[PDB]
Amino acid sequence: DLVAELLKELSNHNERVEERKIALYELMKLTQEESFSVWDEHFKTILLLLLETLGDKEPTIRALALKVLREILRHQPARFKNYAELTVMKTLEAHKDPHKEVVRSAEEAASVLATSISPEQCIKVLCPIIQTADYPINLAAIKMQTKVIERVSKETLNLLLPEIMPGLIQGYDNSESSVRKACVFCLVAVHAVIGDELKPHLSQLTGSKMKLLNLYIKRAQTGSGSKHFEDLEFQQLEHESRL
Ligand SMILES: [Cl-]
Repeated sequence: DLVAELLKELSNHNERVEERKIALYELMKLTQEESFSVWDEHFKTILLLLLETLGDKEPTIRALALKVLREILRHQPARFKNYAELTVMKTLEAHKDPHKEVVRSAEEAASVLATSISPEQCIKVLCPIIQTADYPINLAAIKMQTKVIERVSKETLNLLLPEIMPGLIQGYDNSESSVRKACVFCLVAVHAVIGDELKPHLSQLTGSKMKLLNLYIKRAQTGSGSKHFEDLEFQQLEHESRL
């Protein structure tokens, strides 16, 4: 009874904004209660309605829907086995929102998604996204790829390199420093797994880009403020690498 009521309320279009936020928070509540029988009967219906709600014109509804999505990912990760590409694609797409709150909520959902999704399957969908998507969806995809690369074996990673590498080499040439930095950090993660077997894949990198990558590899080996500091430091170090 309750679930049908919540779904009907959330099916309302362009009206009843506060009542729909209550319905989303009731879904969040059921998720925090576990409500295992609700998911046994209604997982598909709830997930698909939630993903539609990502397209709502109200930013506070989009952000809240992403918070609910994150909770369902945390509590019911196994059921996403059959919705992997859909959930990755919708979550990445939300990163291009004009409203910072929606982007932040998409980032938080993406962080959780990266730890549950089958890693090889995730890497495979991210590769063409990284090569084709607009900024900052490409950025989000590279950051997700880094997290899933951290979850595969050397043997698996070596098999996936021919698909992974072109996007990282391309992204290292992007005009956005955030994308270049994300690519450097992804390459550091790849190197952490396969070591100097990365070498032949890097032949297209210029001297300055190799120097900068080497600097960050050495840092990883030797050891809000920290993040912002790191982002600016990357720009200064990159500047120095090109002189
Ligand atoms: Cl399950």
